[PDB]
Amino acid sequence: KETAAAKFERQHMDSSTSAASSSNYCNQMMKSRNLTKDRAKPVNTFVHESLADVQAVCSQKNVACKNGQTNCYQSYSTMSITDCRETGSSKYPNAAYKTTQANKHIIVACEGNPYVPVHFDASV
Repeated sequence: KETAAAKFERQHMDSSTSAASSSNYCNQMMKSRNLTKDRAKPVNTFVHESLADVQAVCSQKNVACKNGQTNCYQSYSTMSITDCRETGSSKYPNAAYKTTQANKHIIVACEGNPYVPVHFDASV
């Protein structure tokens, strides 16, 4: 089965591009990352930074997670991200996603050894 670190890379990492190219980016990526198979994941965020830069956030600002967990870290600088959200009219399997590109700090929960990101908590 998939490890938590590998699942985080598959669902959130997109270092091949510097930002969402078009409004079809989310439809494209949600499908090729396997996030619309048993159902469509309604919300997902992609980070357009190198994997080393995203793993480095686990040694940056330690903050509380949205669920009260204390293993979340906020990046010191902003990062290029793309928010993919299902529209009120998306019907599985024909999942329609709105793509919103932005520059913000990311907040991730880190775990294990090596200490790496395993959950995307939010962005600010």
